[PDB]
Order: sequence, then structure tokens, then C-alpha cells
Amino acid sequence: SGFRKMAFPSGKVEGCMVQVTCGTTTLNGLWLDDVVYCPRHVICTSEDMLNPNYEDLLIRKSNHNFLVQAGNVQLRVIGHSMQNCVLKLKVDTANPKTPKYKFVRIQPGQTFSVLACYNGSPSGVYQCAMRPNFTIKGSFLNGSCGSVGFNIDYDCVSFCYMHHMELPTGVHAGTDLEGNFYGPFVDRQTAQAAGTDTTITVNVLAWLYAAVINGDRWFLNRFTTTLNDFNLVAMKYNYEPLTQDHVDILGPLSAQTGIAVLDMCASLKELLQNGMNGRTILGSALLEDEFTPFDVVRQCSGVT
Ligand SMILES: *CCC(=O)N(c1cc(C(C)(C)C)[nH]n1)[C@@H](C(=O)Nc1c(C)cccc1CC)c1cccnc1
Repeated sequence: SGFRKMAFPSGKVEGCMVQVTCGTTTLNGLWLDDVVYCPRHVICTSEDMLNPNYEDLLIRKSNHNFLVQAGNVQLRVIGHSMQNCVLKLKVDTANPKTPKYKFVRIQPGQTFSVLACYNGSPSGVYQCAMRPNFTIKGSFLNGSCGSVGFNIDYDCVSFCYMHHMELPTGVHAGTDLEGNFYGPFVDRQTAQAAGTDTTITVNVLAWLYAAVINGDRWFLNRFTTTLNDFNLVAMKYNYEPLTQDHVDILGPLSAQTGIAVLDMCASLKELLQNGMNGRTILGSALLEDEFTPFDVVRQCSGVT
């Protein structure tokens, strides 16, 4: 019983974090097989950050201008390529701790665990969602760049996120592990705007299911509704509209609790149009959208 924001155990990622140093810029990198992946802005000085020419900047650097360190081990860089916004350094040594891993680009509304690091050392682990506007509400200080987001599927580590920067608004932007930004952001110290953020409706519904399961049923009502009718109310409140795929994904939670998705949608509507009124759900006074239906099931079934 009980319900928490749970992160994946970080063990397998801890063994891939390294410190990367070019000139006087240091940040984190990710050491898999005989390659170190890190944000390409490692090769910028402070002057350069307003309007960097990454091609002209990279042409000045050699293999020996890069210092990769794993704990007290120095690694020797023997190749270097730029792939979009990441830098690949080819090292002499394959990482004995390299896990079963994939690189995955994720979709907005998906959750993952971040291992936040400084100088290639772990400081803490937390779970978060990729916002619909392609930012994350993270916790990152200077030097956290190259911290990664990851999911685990049994013994397989799926890398989905590398942290590149904080926006002037205080939220976080980064790339997949092929160096493509999530969202419309560039790795440039200039003013950039995220879109309007929305609430991830499917995840709110999954959290309501988690609540019922764990005893918390006050908000259940007699009413029901249409998908169309429900989406009209969701839009006025900046909620993501609900598709049939979203209904299909909640089927298991529906079956386990014996509550129709649309009956749960009717319960949600009523909370949008009346708020919580000084009540709580799983000890939150707000609607929580950082658990997917997958997360609720893993946590409420005991998946290792
Ligand atoms: C790892 C580097 C680092 O800590 N930061 C960073 C990113 C960059 C760019 C992408 C511009 C080359 N330069 N330095 C900072 C960061 O992004 N700083 C920042 C902030 C906090 C607010 C507005 C603009 C900028 C950069 C112009 C960083 C990254 C994550 C978390 N805290 C700070």
C-alpha cells in the first residue's frame, strides 16, 4: 500500500558517468562501450555562449585537448565527432560497467528518472515528466550538463535525455542521445520561449486510478460523460485532449478497479469545474500529471 514518486534504481547509470574537460569548461559525460557522449557546448568559453559557431570552434580542438576522467582513471581520446548537439569522443578503453542499453527519443507526457551529477559524480535521483511543451521542471545547478534521463526495462537501460541548459524562466531543456533537442531550443545563450504548457490528462486519470486502488474514493460521483463533452471542458482548463489510444492504455486500470474510463472522466470534469475544496488525493491538494498509466501499474503490481 501507499504511493510515491519513485525513481528507477540508478546503479547501472552510475557506472557510466564521467567528467569531461575541454579548456576550463567541465561537465558530465556518458561512457558506453568506447565512446563518451556529452553536450557539445563543452568546447565553448563564456565569450562564445551568446553566438557560438560550433563548426569553427570544433576545428580548433584536437583529440588531446579533451580530458575524460572516470573516478581516478584518465581515458585517452583517440577520435572525436559532433552529431547535432552532442559530441562523441572515441576512447581507447571500453567501459567494463557498460549496461544493456538503447537510445530512445520519448514523447511528451512520458516519465523518466534523472541522475543529477557534478564533475561526473552522482548527487541524486528523481522522476519527472517531459512537459507537452518539451521542457522539464528539473533540479539542476551549474555543471549538471550531461546528466541523463533513463528508464529501465528489466536489465535494459533506455537513455532518453541529456541535460543541456536552463531557460531564463528556470525550466530545463536537453537532447536525445543523438543530439536532437526536444522542443524548439538551440544551445545558445539567447532568450528562448517554451510554448504554453498543458496538463497531461491521461496521466491525471492514471493517478485517480492509483488513488481508488489505495483507498481514496471521495471524488467518485454518479455522473458519466461523452469523450467529446469531456474534451470541451479539458480545453478551457489547458488540459491535453483525450484520444481513443488514451482510453485503450487505461483499460487495465479500468478492469482492475471496475470503473469505466468515461466514469473516471466525469469525476475529473467535476474536479476541474469545482476544484478540490480543501480535500486531498494521495495527500496532494492538486491534480498530479507526472505518473503514466505504465507507472501506476508497475508501482501497484511490484515490477522489478
Ligand atoms: C553545463 C552548463 C551549465 O551549467 N549551464 C550552461 C548552458 C550554457 C549554454 C547552453 C548557453 C552554452 N551555458 N551554460 C547553465 C545554464 O544553462 N545557464 C543559464 C541559466 C541558469 C539561465 C539562463 C541562461 C543560461 C545560459 C545562457 C545551467 C544548466 C542547467 C542548470 N543550471 C544552470
